[PDB]
Amino acid sequence: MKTQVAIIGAGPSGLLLGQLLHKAGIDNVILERQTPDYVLGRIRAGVLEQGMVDLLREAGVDRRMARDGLVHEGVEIAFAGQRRRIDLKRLSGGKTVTVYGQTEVTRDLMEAREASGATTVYQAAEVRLHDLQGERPYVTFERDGERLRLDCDYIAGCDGFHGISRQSIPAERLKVFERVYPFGWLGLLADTPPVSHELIYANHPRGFALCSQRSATRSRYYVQVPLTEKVEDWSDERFWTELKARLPAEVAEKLVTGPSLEKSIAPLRSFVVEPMQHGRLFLAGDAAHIVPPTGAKGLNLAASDVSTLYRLLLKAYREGRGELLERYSAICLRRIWKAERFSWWMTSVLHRFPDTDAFSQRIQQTELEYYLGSEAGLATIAENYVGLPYE
Amino acid sequence: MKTQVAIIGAGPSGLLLGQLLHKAGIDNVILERQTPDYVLGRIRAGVLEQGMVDLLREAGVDRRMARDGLVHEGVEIAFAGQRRRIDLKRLSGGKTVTVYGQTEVTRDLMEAREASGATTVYQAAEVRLHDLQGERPYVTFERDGERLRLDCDYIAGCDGFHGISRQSIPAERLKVFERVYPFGWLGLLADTPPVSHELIYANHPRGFALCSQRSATRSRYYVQVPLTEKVEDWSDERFWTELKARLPAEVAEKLVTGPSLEKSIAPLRSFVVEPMQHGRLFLAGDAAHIVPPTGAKGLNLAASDVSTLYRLLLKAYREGRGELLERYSAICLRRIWKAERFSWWMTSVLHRFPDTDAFSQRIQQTELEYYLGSEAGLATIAENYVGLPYE
Ligand SMILES: Cc1cc2nc3c(=O)[nH]c(=O)nc-3n(C[C@H](O)[C@H](O)[C@H](O)COP(=O)(O)OP(=O)(O)OC[C@H]3O[C@@H](n4cnc5c(N)ncnc54)[C@H](O)[C@@H]3O)c2cc1C
Ligand SMILES: Cc1cc2nc3c(=O)[nH]c(=O)nc-3n(C[C@H](O)[C@H](O)[C@H](O)COP(=O)(O)OP(=O)(O)OC[C@H]3O[C@@H](n4cnc5c(N)ncnc54)[C@H](O)[C@@H]3O)c2cc1C
Ligand SMILES: Nc1ccc(C(=O)O)cc1
Ligand SMILES: Nc1ccc(C(=O)O)cc1
Repeated sequence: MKTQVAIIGAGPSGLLLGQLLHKAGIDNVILERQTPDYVLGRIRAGVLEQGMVDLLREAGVDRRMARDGLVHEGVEIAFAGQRRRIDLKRLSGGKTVTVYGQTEVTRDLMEAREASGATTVYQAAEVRLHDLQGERPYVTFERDGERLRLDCDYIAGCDGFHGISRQSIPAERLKVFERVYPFGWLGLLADTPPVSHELIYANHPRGFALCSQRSATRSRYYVQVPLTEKVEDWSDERFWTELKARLPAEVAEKLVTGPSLEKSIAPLRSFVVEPMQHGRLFLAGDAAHIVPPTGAKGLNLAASDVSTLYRLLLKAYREGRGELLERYSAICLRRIWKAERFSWWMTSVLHRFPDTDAFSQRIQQTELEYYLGSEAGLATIAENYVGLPYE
Repeated sequence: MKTQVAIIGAGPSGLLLGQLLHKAGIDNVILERQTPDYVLGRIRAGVLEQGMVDLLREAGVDRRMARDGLVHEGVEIAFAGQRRRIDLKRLSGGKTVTVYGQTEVTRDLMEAREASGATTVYQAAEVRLHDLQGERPYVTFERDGERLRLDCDYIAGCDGFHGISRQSIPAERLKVFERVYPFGWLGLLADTPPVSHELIYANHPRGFALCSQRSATRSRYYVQVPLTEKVEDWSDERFWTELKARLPAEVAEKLVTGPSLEKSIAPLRSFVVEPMQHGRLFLAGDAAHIVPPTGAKGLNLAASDVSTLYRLLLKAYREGRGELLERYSAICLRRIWKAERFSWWMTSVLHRFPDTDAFSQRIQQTELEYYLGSEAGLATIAENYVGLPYE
């Protein structure tokens, strides 16, 4: 077969890039290793920046989001006896964030693609990239037991952290920066009403807790746990008792608990690779960088990479300005690093770290007291949270 | 002898407290271990907050400062190829800082005290504090070979990091928080014109450098050095070559070098003790807390402790409200911790740390890029730098 842009991975990055390209007349083929419902089983993200919201509207897939997504104007941080609200809308100059599940976003894009007629090959096994530096790169995969070859101009690696794309660039060409945190997030999805109309991030002596939601009758909760814990040790009862123990007395008593629909432990990590391209291969989303969940940047960074990649490919295809594609990494890395910094800061001020001396505990508490009590401090949290502008 | 308030230490904290008290009619006696010129030989501080400036005016010793001190409206930070100015005056809401040497401040207070006739015992050896919890505490010291006893109501320990005051409080009553940095500052004082009309803080791959001044024909420079260096290894030539190597090409070429009047290495440290009092003993300045030089808070924090102590003693003496003195530590610790946080942040973003991984280097660079490029970020640096309000 033959196409213009081959896309590896049908997660939100790939589907979003694919929809944008298709709408603009640039033919693309998506290759996914798993099945549609496997992809649709991943819970993940819940908070989206306004830029991603506008990107979905531009990809023409915002009907359901516009109807079901919730617009939040503030977030709360609870620490050592108090609860503080950050009015994002006034502190950021009128910007907000939208709560709409990643499963939903993926679902909406899958429907949109399924309808357009654009090619998508699920269960594409053994994907391999070839001739990344020639004028005609190609991808080979196995459908059942037949290995097919797909010819293209460019390849977008949107295959997540464990994808084949990043592995296909000569190790010597990339420079990796990584930080692994000594803890993970145990999340729990329940069909219960959320405890607040806005999220609650809480720093507690027992560790971090987060009160989120998916809708008015569906909540998503998290608690910081050691990397040595296995989800089978955490019953529903245990989770609720623990969550309650870490929240303000008045919040815990309003909490409506219930059986879990999903429970899992996600480990925290920071990861950036430089550069994000190689020949005719460009990496996007989790294939190029990972941020700890704390700042809600992962999917949002994937969206800005995709936005940049899409717009540079548009110029190359319709305007014949293929030289602009060399600028991909420079543009993306600027936003990536700023987002990585915010995610790291949030992670360090809200979590309980092992083997922390009295001094560093005091500095962690004061960081919160200063940023949450200063007009200039609240503003730095706010603009970063709502999302820094796309360049 | 007998007095109302006995003051241990004739550094700026003690002399300032002493002058304020004297002016208000509260008799005080200062006890200094060294000689007047020993105290006057310490170079130290150069930057003063507006609050300290107003405290000096209130102590009635601001003539020379008002004439010789320099008012700075901005500071510069140079990092990885660039130089950025922080306009403190507009970003802080009209506030500024004054450059007037600590030697000068001390000199002016010594003259003021010498003139008023208030008691000061230099070369008071073997100072010991007694009955800190009774109604009548007393201090004993040796003048020559005679041990005298001084009776008082309260004792202000303004004796610096190595004073006898802090050591006199039962170890079990105090909680210490300390952080020692793996480097020191090698400073050099020269009778040369400063390289800029405003300070330049520089982060360089070889380490930190700082371009300060004392007047238009006197400069003070610093460079970060390992704790293993001895000043005898650092000749004048070597210092200048090193300083030059760490500054922007355009700044280094304007530099007017010259022989040093003073050269010394100060090690960096963070130190706070809780509480700051015990019975009739109250600690102030370096006796209670130490901050790394980077944020220029040391002397400024000593000034706010003294301001609080003075005003609570006024109420106790003239208004008979001695119960208010129990609030000393609570009031002071609030400002202390905020200042400690700022000093720690400045120290970590401007210095080169040993055994730093690629990720943390990248985060350090991005912290600068974000705070120096954001209106909200610049403001957090500015208000903290000019000084947070006295409570
Ligand atoms: C607990 C948690 C909470 C989070 N919270 C938020 C939030 O509130 N907001 C936010 O912005 N971010 C959040 N994130 C992150 C977000 O989930 C990810 O950044 C986002 O999924 C990345 O999308 P992606 O398309 O790059 O990759 P993925 O979702 O990983 O999809 C990549 C696709 O690649 C396919 N693939 C893999 N290998 C191959 C191969 N060899 N060939 C073919 N296909 C292959 C995979 O099967 C997968 O379908 C959170 C993440 C977690 C884990
Ligand atoms: C390199 C450097 C740069 C700095 N830069 C700045 C700046 O720009 N701005 C700023 O705010 N801060 C700065 N600081 C800090 C500032 O110098 C100190 O915080 C300030 O000196 C503390 O004043 P103090 O009165 O509490 O103590 P000190 O200056 O230490 O004086 C204490 C007095 O106690 C006396 N004493 C000690 N033991 C006894 C005893 N047993 N009995 C009697 N007397 C005794 C001592 O001899 C001394 O005279 C800097 C410090 C250094 C070292
Ligand atoms: N920071 C985060 C905020 C919200 C969620 C979520 O709703 O899943 C996850 C992370
Ligand atoms: N942060 C600092 C600023 C200035 C000086 C000084 O002038 O000595 C010292 C420290």
